[PDB]
Amino acid sequence: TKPFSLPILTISELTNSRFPAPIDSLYTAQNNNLNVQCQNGRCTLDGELQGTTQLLPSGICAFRGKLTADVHQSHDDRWHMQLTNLNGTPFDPTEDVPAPLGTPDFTGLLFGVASQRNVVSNPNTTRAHEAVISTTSSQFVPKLGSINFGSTSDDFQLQQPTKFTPVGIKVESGHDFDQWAPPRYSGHLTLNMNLAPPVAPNFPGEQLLFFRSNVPCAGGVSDGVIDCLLPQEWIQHFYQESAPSQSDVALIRYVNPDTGRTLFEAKLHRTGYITVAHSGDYPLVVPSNGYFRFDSWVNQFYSLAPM
Amino acid sequence: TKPFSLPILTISELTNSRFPAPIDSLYTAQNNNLNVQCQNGRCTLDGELQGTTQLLPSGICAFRGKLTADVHQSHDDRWHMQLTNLNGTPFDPTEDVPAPLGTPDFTGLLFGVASQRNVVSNPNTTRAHEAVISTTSSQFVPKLGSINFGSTSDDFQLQQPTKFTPVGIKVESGHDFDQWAPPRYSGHLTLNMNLAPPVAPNFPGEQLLFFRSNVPCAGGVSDGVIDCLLPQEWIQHFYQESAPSQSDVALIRYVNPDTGRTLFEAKLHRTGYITVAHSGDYPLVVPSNGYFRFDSWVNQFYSLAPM
Repeated sequence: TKPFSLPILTISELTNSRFPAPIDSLYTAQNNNLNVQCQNGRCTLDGELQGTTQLLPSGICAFRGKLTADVHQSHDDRWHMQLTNLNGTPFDPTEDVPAPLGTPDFTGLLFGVASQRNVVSNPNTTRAHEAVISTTSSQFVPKLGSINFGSTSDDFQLQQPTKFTPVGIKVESGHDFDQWAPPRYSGHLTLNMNLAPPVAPNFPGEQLLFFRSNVPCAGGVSDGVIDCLLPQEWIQHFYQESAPSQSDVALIRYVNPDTGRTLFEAKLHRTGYITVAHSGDYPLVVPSNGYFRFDSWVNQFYSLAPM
Repeated sequence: TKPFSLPILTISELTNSRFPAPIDSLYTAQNNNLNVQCQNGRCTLDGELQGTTQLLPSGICAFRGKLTADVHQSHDDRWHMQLTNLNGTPFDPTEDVPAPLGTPDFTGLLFGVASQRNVVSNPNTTRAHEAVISTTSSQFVPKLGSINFGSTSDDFQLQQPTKFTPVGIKVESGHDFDQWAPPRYSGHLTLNMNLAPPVAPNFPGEQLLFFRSNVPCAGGVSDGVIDCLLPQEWIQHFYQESAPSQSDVALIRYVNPDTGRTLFEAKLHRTGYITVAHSGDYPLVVPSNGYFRFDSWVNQFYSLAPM
């Protein structure tokens, strides 16, 4: 009986589930048989988080732990960060997850700030400085329990609680940003495990619909595009509600509450993604006040009205 | 009829409503007749946001707009940032709010990153660098439509879309951090307006209960303490549910779901804060898996069990 629903939230009240940023727009992409397999922002309609997904917006692309080595002699990313879980519990590499929850799920340079606060030696002395994590580095091995970051500052200490706060991406020669290629969580030559599955439209005339953000970039030419399948707020709502999925597809309608009219319809799939009936790359023209509403559960024969 | 409720979330699944950070602990403070009047993280139990409160964790202590001047000759905080609303709409200083929503509500130095992405001239060229905003500066006038930040980098452009992403605080001589003193949103010699009201316990033997975070600090001795009255997730839940407040106080119980037992009880007040029966400063001893549950609406005679 318990009815499925979506939270009532406009575009400007939504957060990207793959990076801590407001959603800027909705976007549908032409089918180019690309492997869409992000690991953050993955959740079933009945509230089961998948991949590296966790509930905190503050946790997305963040790390926690401490520095155990300064390896400038052998690597440019000199600071070796031994990880814990974001809540501070010890990281268990035997957990059936691809990596610690919150780990970034794209290929490129993650720009942010690394900060420390000492606990015994010199209690409450602090520092923080810009830092860059390459998700493509040989030392990006979060599934093994560690990542490295580089920094222009020298002012970091070993064996002190450390946090990485993400801010944006960075583009430079030899480090192209690819939002659709997950990193190798256990390093080079090792395959990823426990991945949330690829998603694809498998109905004639349909395309994925994404919630798009343009995130900050610390130099380089980039539009900063990071597309997620579901807003973080939807994920948080599904986790709370745990409403049973009565079929594999929920029909949702985008509504303008002021005029009361439905602007278009879409399929929200049980495994946590959306398709629309459209052909071509297209940034959606929709009102500021509009939002999706659950309409009904539908079967495998249902065809969408063209959007 | 519609029942009031709280979201089911453990401490480590909660976000501070006054700074983008996980909640670290629960804390009750001795009554010292301090004016507790934060402006972020303010919401009634039936879902009415107050003060500068808005729904996005990404919006808390963030700014958006563009730089219109470089005033290094007259001020150390050289970069003059003309503000918009966080969603990009123009800031209306006649709105009945104390400042643009998301504006910080404490006295001290806010450390983060300022970033830019060009839109016409040199489309999609980008930069980002550490920046510091003094909420006590003569140029901190967010209610008038602008704030200034300082930066060690010189690499900023005028008339380009700019964002400030908060990361932490900074402590230095002559800039002590006071989480309980709101800034002067319209500058020196002007009083604040449209403030969410002060909160205080006004029942014998009661104290406020806070959700405490220790946020990053970019140098200085600081515990980084920022206490909020309600988690952001609770605020987001109340906004969605809009459950009527049947009296001025909801009795809530902190429960350990695994053992099934209630650990202590507290009063959750209609205007969005919590009291407990306790005497003294005290960091609460509670299980990792525990969370508050709504019990019942109570009247003005109800006395809490000692916590």
